[PDB]
Amino acid sequence: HMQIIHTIRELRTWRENTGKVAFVPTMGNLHEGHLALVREARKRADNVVVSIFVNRLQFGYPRTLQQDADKLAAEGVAVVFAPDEKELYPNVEQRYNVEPPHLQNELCGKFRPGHFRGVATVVSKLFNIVLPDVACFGKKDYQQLAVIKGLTEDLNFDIEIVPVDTGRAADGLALSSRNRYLSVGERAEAPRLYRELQAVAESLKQGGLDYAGLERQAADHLTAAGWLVDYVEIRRADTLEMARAGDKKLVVLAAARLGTTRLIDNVEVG
Amino acid sequence: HMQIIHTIRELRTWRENTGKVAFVPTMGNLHEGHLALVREARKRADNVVVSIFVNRLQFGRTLQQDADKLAAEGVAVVFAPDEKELYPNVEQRYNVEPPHLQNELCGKFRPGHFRGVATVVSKLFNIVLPDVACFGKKDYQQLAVIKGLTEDLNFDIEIVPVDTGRAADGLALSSRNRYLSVGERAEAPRLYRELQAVAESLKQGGLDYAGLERQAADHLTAAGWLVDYVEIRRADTLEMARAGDKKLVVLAAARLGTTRLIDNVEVGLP
Ligand SMILES: Nc1ncnc2c1ncn2[C@@H]1O[C@H](COP(=O)(O)OP(=O)(O)NP(=O)(O)O)[C@@H](O)[C@H]1O
Ligand SMILES: Nc1ncnc2c1ncn2[C@@H]1O[C@H](COP(=O)(O)OP(=O)(O)NP(=O)(O)O)[C@@H](O)[C@H]1O
Repeated sequence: HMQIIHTIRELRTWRENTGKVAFVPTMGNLHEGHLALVREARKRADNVVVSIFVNRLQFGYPRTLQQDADKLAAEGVAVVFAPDEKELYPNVEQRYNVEPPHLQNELCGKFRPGHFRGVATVVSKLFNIVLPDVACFGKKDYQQLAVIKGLTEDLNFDIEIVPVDTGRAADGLALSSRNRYLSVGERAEAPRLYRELQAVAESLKQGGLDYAGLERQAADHLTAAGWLVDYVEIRRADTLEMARAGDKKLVVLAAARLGTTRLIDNVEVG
Repeated sequence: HMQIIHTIRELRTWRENTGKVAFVPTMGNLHEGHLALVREARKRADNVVVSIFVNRLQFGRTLQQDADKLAAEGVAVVFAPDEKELYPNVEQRYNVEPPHLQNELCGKFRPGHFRGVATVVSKLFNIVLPDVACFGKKDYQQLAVIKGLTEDLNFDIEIVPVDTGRAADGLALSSRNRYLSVGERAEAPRLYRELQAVAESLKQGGLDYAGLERQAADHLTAAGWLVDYVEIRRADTLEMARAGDKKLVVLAAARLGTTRLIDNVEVGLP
């Protein structure tokens, strides 16, 4: 049933003659958050391609290839595309890169320079390899989602980009591999991130207009509780353009560290 | 027979049922040099698309007269979108960023041009989804930029270079030629003549590359030209040339009055 394909030539050979394709790009180490992407994908096309590739160009990491394909076989995945580095980067350098706008240096990008350029570039390469009709990305990595929506529009990729809802724990914590780094005490404290975002969201829903004050209060509550806050920001939904007074479709985003571990989350408000 | 299509949506609808597509992107004002491209494309696919498009992101005759020259050549589609069709927000947020080549040779005198070319060609590639794309060797640096992005971004497109069509006096055909004065047009073939003389020195074992570049520039300057550059580079990649090299290209750009002219000669040493 399911095929494991490692070369661009074999992937293209398989994809021709096939109809609609839904595509889920990942870096492996698959968990429940990823399966949400896969399940939504399978609701949109009979042929689901999942890519597993770790990208030297977006790092600042485990493999477990055998376990990954087993989790996906159960979910009706047609093809797992897992090329090696040289397959995608046959020369050392990547000479032609997809260059994001200034968004790449904001929010998470301020402490991950080059990261979103690397994401945009490898996703463009993957789009040109798989030629998908639909591609699923999770709302938890909102800035990544905006960059991928932006490159899709600006480069005329004929691909429907499908945001997939953030899976959360029972206590509200957004599911992420990063959670495994948290000590027992930190994991009990970790749900405060989502709680503060929701409180910002309620203030906005209740006519609150002081964006900067709301961000600071959320940051102050996190800091006082032991977090090291990277940012809390209110921006326009989908595009992450600056939030303007009177905007009705907004998103609150935050990134903050408990010890050595950085957590991110966000809440959309309408 | 031949269609003029102005929207991305109608181009995609026409292309969906068609098999192999060969693509010739242009800025219009067509002349016999462009027809050379069209003839090569027509040798490689039953369906030839010619695009006519200009924009303030890469500039760094009427459409009907252009379409008449192409109907005679077996062109299936003339794709002529307006600026807003391809750049609906005016600003291009996500650009295909070339390496340092984009600032060498002509890019030294055309800031932003090769970024804009690389970007608009990627967009047209994602719109037309061609199997074959033809480009002229007269714009040698452009050809290398397009081969580089095709490889680095895994566009599944065969890039076919086409030899420079010339006037009887050797002058490389170009839309810019119509702006030349009477005297300037009579002087313009000296550019190609000096490039051939440089190529002749190289075929005869000449190793003083820097001296050859200077002599041609000085002679063109002495003849009334304003020389941007004369350079000996490695063929195809345009890497800097080294003394033993056997596959070389001599490139020049120079101005007669208001009109900037470029040309090149490839050399293959035994
Ligand atoms: N809680 C979540 N809900 C839905 N999708 C998620 C969630 N967490 C992560 N993702 C998806 O994870 C993809 C990124 O791949 P990958 O980095 O392999 O997973 P990850 O958990 O986000 N890594 P990280 O969170 O940075 O440790 C994104 O495109 C999202 O679609
Ligand atoms: N004389 C020529 N011989 C072969 N190909 C050519 C020639 N002139 C242009 N082309 C190619 O035609 C395509 C479209 O080039 P384009 O810029 O539209 O024409 P152009 O003559 O260079 N106009 P301009 O540079 O503004 O004077 C490119 O792939 C060029 O390399």
